[PDB]
Amino acid sequence: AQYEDGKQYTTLEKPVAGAPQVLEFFSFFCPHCYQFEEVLHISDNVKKKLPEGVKMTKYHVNFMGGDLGKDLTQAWAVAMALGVEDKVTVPLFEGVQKTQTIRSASDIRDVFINAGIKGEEYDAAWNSFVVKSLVAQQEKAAADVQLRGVPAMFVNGKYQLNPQGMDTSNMDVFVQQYADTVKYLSEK
Repeated sequence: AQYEDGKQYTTLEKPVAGAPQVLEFFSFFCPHCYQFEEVLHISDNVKKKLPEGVKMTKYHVNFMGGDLGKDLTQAWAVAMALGVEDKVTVPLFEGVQKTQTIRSASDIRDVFINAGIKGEEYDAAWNSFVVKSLVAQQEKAAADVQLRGVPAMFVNGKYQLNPQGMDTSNMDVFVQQYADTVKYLSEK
């Protein structure tokens, strides 16, 4: 076939019922994630080729960067709760990996203040039980699939993208191949 299990994707031994149609995992400590977000715009190019009726989910993970990693996962919950993902994704990535100005919770908070979310609003979100359940969701989705590496994308809880089996000589070709794959997997 043109798309074979074990080549552009792998299939879960342990299918995950009720999973989000398109489920993506990342860490602000994850260097490829930085590329995936900053250079490649994977999520965006996937969305642009996804069909009718299909929602896209992106979660943060704990297994990188110790205590800050966990803080970052609570902060991403805050970002999801407030709908400010698109205003913090870049400053968080750049603050962790480029400038290295994120070293504690307070620094994570500075990024949201600088992006214009209000202190009160952030601190309330940060401490809200809605954010708690949203942290649990992220953890539970990771656990549902045995996740030990990011970046990672899962389609319908059944298929996992395998970018190591796609040509990387051309970044644009890699993205379309990646996105077309998600599209194939989605129609499956």
